[PDB]
Formats: sequence, C-alpha cells, structure tokens
Amino acid sequence: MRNYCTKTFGSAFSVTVVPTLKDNFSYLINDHTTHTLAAVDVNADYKPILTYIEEHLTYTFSTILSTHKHWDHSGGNAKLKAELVPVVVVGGANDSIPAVTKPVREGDRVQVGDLSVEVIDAPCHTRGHVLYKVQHPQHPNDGVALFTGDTMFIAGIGAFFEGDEKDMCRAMEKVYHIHKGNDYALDKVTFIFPGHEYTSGFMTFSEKTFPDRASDDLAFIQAQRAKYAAAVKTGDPSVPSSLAEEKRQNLFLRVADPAFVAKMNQGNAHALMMYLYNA
Ligand SMILES: [Zn+2]
Ligand SMILES: [Zn+2]
Repeated sequence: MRNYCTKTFGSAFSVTVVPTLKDNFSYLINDHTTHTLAAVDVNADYKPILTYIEEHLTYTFSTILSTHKHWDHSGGNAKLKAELVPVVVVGGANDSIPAVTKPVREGDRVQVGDLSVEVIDAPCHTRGHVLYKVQHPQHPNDGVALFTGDTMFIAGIGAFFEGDEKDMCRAMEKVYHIHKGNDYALDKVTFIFPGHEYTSGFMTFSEKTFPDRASDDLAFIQAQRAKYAAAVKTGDPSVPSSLAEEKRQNLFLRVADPAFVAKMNQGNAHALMMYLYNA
C-alpha cells in the first residue's frame, strides 16, 4: 500500500519518490528541459520505477546513481542497466559500487540532461558513501534535491557500519553548510531524499529528546511528527522534508550548530553525537 509521490522544482525538474523493498526509497529524477531521466538507489525491486514511467509518463533514461554499495541501494544497477543509452552508472569511488562506470569523489559533477549533480563525500555508514546534490544551473532558485542515502534520514542518521561519530559530525557539518555561500536562502527550497522510511522512529526520538521545552521547535517537531505519520497512514511517503525543516527537527544535523551543542550540554560535538547515537 506504499504510494509514490512527485516533488517538482519550478518548471525545471521533478523527483519521484518510488517505494521499493519493505521500507526503501528509490528515486526518479526527471529533467523537464531535455526529457532526461535518472534513477537513484536502484535495488532488486526496481520494477516499480518502470511501472511509474509506464503509467504516469520521448525520453532518454541515461543515468543511475548509487549513494552507497549496500545491496538494498545497488542490487538493481546491473539488471536495470541491461535494459536495454549508453547508461552511465555513478557511485562513490571508494565503495566499489556494482556496475559503476563513473566513480566519483568530493567536488565532482555529472550532468543529467541540463541538470547538475554535485557529489559530496560522506564516509561513515560506508567508507565510500556520497550524497548527490541536484539542481538546474540555469534555474538555481527553483531549488535543490539532496539525495542522502543512509547517511541522513528525516530527523535521523544511519548506523556507522564503516566509520565513527567523527565521520558523522563531518557529514552533518557539510549538509548544514551547503548554502553558506547564499546566506542559507536556498535552505527552504532544498529537499532531502533519504534511503528509507525511518521517519516515524526518528521523529519520536526528536520529540522525546529536544532539550528546550520553552522553544516552539518542540511544537514544530510535534506537528511535523503527526504530519508524517498521517502520510504514512495513507500510504504516502513521509519524504521529502526541506533542509530548513531538518535544521529544526533533526537533532543529529543540529550538532553542526555550536549553540545547539552548548544547549544540549552533553560535551563537545563529538561527545554529543555519541550521546544521541547511543540514545
Ligand atoms: Zn546502507
Ligand atoms: Zn539502506
């Protein structure tokens, strides 16, 4: 009973949230200016992507991007590529991603049609995990899609399978400061597309752990939590949240704000990250 939904960025591009496996999200990027399609985090259960393109939609389907190596994110790369181009498979250089033809590292960009895809290194959950920051260079104010895989979820973070709290702090610092160059004007139009529907458990955590009961961020967390749960209730994805929203509701991301670190009073940022991870 899990539905797709589609997030649109002005007239420039769209991102379709495709529920896969039990709780995974794969994504379809659609560049409207050139009719070019790309998939993110294709696993064994890739047919829902085709059914969407199929039912809902002259198209070039040119790229697959993998946030990290884990099978529930890359297990469909080869099988999806086989049909039938050429299909470029993008993945972080240090994750040895199945079927990769474009290994990438921090600062690299690839084009999907006229869209730019910028790569951010985020080792922790895997040694080679990356994030993909997608936008239209000629339409920067229409917003940004950020694909976070298993590094960041709504109100949450992934397990540190191949790394540690220092690695996650660095990842949170990068995400937090993406838009420093524009005085965070684009935070409100930057949308977060994570690996899984884990929003429920993490929002319950944010609501319980938020330290300042006098702030309206508590009321905000509460309203957001209910909002996401009602979506999940109708089959709708909880995702995406905006980066502006995450900066309020995601306590792990807020480790990148020194005032929040001081308010939590659980040691320095590294200590606090470990405190939150262990709670
Ligand atoms: Zn993973
Ligand atoms: Zn995963």
